[PDB]
Amino acid sequence: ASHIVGYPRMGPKRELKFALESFWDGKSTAEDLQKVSADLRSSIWKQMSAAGTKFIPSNTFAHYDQVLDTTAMLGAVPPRYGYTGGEIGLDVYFSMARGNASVPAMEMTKWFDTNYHYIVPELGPEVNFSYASHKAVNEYKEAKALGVDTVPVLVGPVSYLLLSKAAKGVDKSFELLSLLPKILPIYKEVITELKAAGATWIQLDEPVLVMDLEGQKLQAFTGAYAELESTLSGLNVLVETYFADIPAEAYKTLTSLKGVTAFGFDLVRGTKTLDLVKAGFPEGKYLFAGVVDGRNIWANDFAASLSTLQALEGIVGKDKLVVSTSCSLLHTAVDLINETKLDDEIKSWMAFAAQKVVEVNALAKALAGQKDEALFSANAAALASRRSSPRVTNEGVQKAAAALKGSDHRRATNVSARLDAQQKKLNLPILPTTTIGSFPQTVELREDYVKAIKEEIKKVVDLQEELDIDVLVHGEPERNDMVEYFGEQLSGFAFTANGWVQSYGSRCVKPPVIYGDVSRPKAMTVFWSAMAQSMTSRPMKGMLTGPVTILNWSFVRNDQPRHETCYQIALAIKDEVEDLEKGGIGVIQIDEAALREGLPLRKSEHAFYLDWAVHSFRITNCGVQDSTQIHTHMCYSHFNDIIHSIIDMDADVITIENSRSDEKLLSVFREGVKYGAGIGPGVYDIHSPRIPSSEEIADRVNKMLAVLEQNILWVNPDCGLKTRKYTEVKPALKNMVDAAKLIRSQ
Ligand SMILES: Nc1nc2c(c(=O)[nH]1)NC(CNc1ccc(C(=O)N[C@@H](CCC(=O)O)C(=O)O)cc1)CN2
Ligand SMILES: N[C@@H](CCS)C(=O)O
Ligand SMILES: [Zn+2]
Ligand SMILES: [Zn+2]
Repeated sequence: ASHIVGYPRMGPKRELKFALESFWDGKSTAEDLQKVSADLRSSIWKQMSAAGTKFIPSNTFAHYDQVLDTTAMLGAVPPRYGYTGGEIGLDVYFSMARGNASVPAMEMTKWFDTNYHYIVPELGPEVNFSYASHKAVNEYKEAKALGVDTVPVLVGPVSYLLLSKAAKGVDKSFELLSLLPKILPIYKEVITELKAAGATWIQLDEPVLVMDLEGQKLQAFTGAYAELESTLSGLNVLVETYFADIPAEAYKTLTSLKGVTAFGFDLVRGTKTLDLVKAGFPEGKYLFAGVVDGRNIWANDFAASLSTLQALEGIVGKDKLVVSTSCSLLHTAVDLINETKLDDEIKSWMAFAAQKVVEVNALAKALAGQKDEALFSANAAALASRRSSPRVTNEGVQKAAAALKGSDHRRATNVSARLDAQQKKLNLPILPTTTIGSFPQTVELREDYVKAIKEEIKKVVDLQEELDIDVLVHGEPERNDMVEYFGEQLSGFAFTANGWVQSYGSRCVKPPVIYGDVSRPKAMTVFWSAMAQSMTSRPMKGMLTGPVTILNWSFVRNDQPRHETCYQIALAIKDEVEDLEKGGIGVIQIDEAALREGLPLRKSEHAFYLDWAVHSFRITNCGVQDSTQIHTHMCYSHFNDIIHSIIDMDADVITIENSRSDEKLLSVFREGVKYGAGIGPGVYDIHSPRIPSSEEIADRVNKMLAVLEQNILWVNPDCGLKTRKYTEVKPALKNMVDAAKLIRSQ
C-alpha cells in the first residue's frame, strides 16, 4: 500500500496564494474563495488516487495553518477576538491568522526545524474549549462524495498542547499538559463523527515524540491514547512522527500507545530509528516507511528504497508495511512539470511533490511484484548521470583536503590586538553609526550601468549628508534576493521556474538549488562595492552573505553532508572578501541571518551544527588583514543559548538584532563570557514603519553603555531598510545619529 503524509495547499501555480490575498484585499468574497479551495482540494485527491495512492490524506489542506486549523477545532480562540461560540468561519479564522484593524494577530513561530512557521496557540486554565470547526469531518465527506476515501489527518492532542503556549496572566507554573482533559473530549467527538461518516482510518500527527522529551511528558502521551482507546475501537490509527529519529524512550511509549495500530517513521532524517525497530516492534502493527524525502527536491534512490523497504518487509511485510513520504510534502514544491527553463539532465535529477506522490507507488508496486521496470531503468540512469556528470564533482572539491589544515581561526592577532590596527587605518568616533545592508526602493524598472549608479550615488550622496554615519553602505540595489544574487553568480546553483514552497499564510519562497560543488570563478561584489567607495571619504561596508545562510535557504544536495557543501561555499566567499580587500574596501560586513535555522532538533546534535557553521564563517575572513575590519550580521534577539558560538566567529564588530528586547540581556557578553569586540545591537525597529525618537534611542543607547562596555559599542538599525519607505527611514535614521552625538558629548 502507498501513503502520503501531507500535501502542499497552495496550488501548482500558487492558486490559493492569490485567492487568499484576494479575499483579504476585499476584491472577492467567501463563496469565490471557497469555490477555489474546494476546487483545488478536489484536484489533489483526484490527482493522488489516480496514481494508486492507497492512503490519501484529507484535512492537510489549510486556509493558513494546520495548528490553527486545530485551534479552531477546539474552539480555543483568544479573548481579544470576541468569539461567542458556534461554527468558526472565515471571520474569526483569518482574524487569529492575520489580525484585523483593531486587534493584533496571534504569534507565529517556526515549525520544528523547517522553513515553515505555524500559529502557536495561546492556552491557559480559563479557555472554554468546544467543537468549533467541522473542517475534518466536512472534508472527509467532500472527498468521499467525489469517489475517493481519505485518512483524516489530525494534530495529536498532546503534541498540540506541547506546541502551544500559556497566554498572558497564566502563572508561570501552569503546565500546558494539564489541559489534556479539556481537549481530549473534543478529539473524541471529532473522531466519532469521522467513524460515523465512514472513516476506517485516522491519523494523529504527534511529531513532538521526535523531540527530547522527559519521561513525565512521554508518559503524557500514554494517558491520552489510553483515554482515547474506546473511541478508537474499530478503526486503524496511524500515529505520524517526522523530521528526526525517535529516542529509545519515545519508541517505547509510542509502540505501546493504545488503539494505535500503525506507526509513521521518517526514515530519511530518522533512519536511526531503524535500529530500535530492528530490535523490537509490536506484532500486527503497521509500519509506514517514510523513505521518499518529502522535504527536499531530488529524485529518490529507488534501488536503495527497495533494499530498506524489503528488509522492513523482513520484520513484517505480512502486509503491514506501507511506503510513505518521510514527512508532509508541504515542505517540498508541487509540480516539477512546470520546470521548463531547467535543462533536461538536471530536472532528470529532481522530483517535486506530485512527482514524489508517484514514486511512493513505483516503490509500492515494486514491493508487490509490479515493478514498472521502465521507472527504475530511468531512475537508476538519472542516478548514474548525477554521480558521474562533471557538472557535479570538481577540483574545487580538492581545495577541501587542505581545509583539514587544522581549524581556520583568523591569524592569531587576538581581536583585541587587532582592533588597534583597524582603528588606526580609520579613526572613527566612539559609538560609530551605520546601517545593515539594504535600502528602500523607488520607481524600480524591472544601459544598466548608467542607471545603476544614478541610484547608488544617491544612496550615498544621502548617507553622507544624512546623519554623517561613520560607515556607509551601497544599499544593495543590484541585488533582489541576497541569497539568489550570489547563487546566479555561482557554480553549484541552478534555479527553478515554479519551484515554490510555503513559508506562512499566503507567503512562500523559491529557494535556489545547490546541485553541485560551489565555486566563484569570477568576482561578484567588488565592482559595485568599489564603485561605491570612491564616491565618499568614509568607511564603506562591503556586503556579503555568509555561507551558512546561503546553505540553509536553498535546496542543498542529499548526496554529501551539509557542512561539506557549506564549506565549499565558505571557500568561494573567502575570495570576494580578499577582493573587496584588494579592491580597497576597508570595513566589510558578512551576514548570517539564518545561522540558528539549521539547528538540529536533537540536542546532542546542536554542538556539531554550530561547529561547522561558525567555522565556515571564519573560513571566509581568515585570510584578511589586521587593518581590515569585519562585521557579521545575524537576525536574532536571542543568543543566550548560543552566546559562545558568537564568541568563536571572531568578528571585530558583530551586529545582531534587538529593538524590542532588554538592555540587560546584553550581559550575556559581559558575564562569564567577556566578549571584548565591537558589538552592535539594533536601536530602531524596521518592521515597525513608525519612526523612533532621538530621545528614545540615546537612552537605550545609554542602557547599552551601562550593560555592555561602551568602548566597542556600535549604533546601527535592526536590519536592512529594504522594506521601509524613505519617509519612514529618513527622519528615523537621522535620530539614531543625534543620539550618539549627545551621548558622546559628555
Ligand atoms: N533565498 C532566500 N530564501 C529565504 C529568505 C531570503 O531572504 N532569501 N528569507 C526567508 C524568511 N521567510 C520569508 C517568508 C515569506 C516571505 C514573502 O513575503 N514572500 C513573498 C514573495 C517574496 C519575493 O518576491 O521573493 C510571497 O508572498 O511568496 C519572505 C521571507 C526564507 N527564505
Ligand atoms: N543586510 C542584508 C541581509 C540581512 S537579512 C539585508 O538587509 O537584506
Ligand atoms: Zn537582520
Ligand atoms: Zn568554542
